[PDB]
Amino acid sequence: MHHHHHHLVPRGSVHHIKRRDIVLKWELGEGAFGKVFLAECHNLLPEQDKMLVAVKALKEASESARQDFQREAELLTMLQHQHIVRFFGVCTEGRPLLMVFEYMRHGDLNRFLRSHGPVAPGPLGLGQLLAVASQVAAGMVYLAGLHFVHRDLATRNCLVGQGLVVKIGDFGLPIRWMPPESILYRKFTTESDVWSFGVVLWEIFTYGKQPWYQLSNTEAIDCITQGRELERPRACPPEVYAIMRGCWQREPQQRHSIKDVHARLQALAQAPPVYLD
Ligand SMILES: CC(C)n1cc(C(=O)c2cncc(NC(=O)Cc3ccc(Cl)cc3)c2)c2c(N)ncnc21
Repeated sequence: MHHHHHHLVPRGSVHHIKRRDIVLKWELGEGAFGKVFLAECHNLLPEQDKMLVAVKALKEASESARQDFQREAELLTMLQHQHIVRFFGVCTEGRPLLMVFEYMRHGDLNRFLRSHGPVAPGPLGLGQLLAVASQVAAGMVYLAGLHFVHRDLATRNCLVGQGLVVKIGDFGLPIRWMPPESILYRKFTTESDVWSFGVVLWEIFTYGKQPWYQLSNTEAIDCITQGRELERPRACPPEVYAIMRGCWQREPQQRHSIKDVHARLQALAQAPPVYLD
């Protein structure tokens, strides 16, 4: 499960939160082992009595999943960046086991894009789409620097918070986002993450449409293995499509580096290009 992160050896122990300091409110979602709740957390930060957090409750007992829980918590404790979901610690007193994250009020980025298509409501402008893209790229520059391979970068795995701050997480194969070497050989690297970033850029510029939406799962696997490229979105300026194409080079060693992709997006976000579909 976390075997691919073995080279990452944690420095310190995970933060422990007392069960009575977590007050569950309501479910935010489920899927992967298992439910996610909005909660209030007491005594976490010294200046604030209580604050909102998202709490993931582990389903299994198990005791193989308990070892996977401790390993995951030690790895998440290492991830400290403005654009990576903030992990606050665990609650291991009794059952279920809990993981606690900073709450991101606007929820997942895929749903956010779909709801703000063609917080201030309405369609997101070019400047805003570039700001979202730049933030996800910043998080990916941080992960590459740590030699952390994400393996499932997609807008459904990003969160939106107050002031449109975007952070990367992993909420639980994502074939449509994968390059040919990941589909065929299960090779997951910094370079397959940059390819998925190019697909995330395509999702952002299509307001959250599924990649290869015109194709079945089988047809999409075949089209990616054959080397067909995703079409340029209508809302995408030429400068941004060039970034996507750089991420999608068939040869992994020819793909643009995430540092350069992020620097290009920063430049465009601080501009933006004069483009109208
Ligand atoms: C969309 C809804 C349901 N939602 C999920 C929230 C979570 O934060 C969350 C839920 N379950 C598991 C995790 N675990 C990770 O993200 C692990 C991880 C972190 C970083 C990297 Cl690089 C890789 C892997 C986190 C959340 C939230 N915080 N606020 C609002 N909605 C949330």
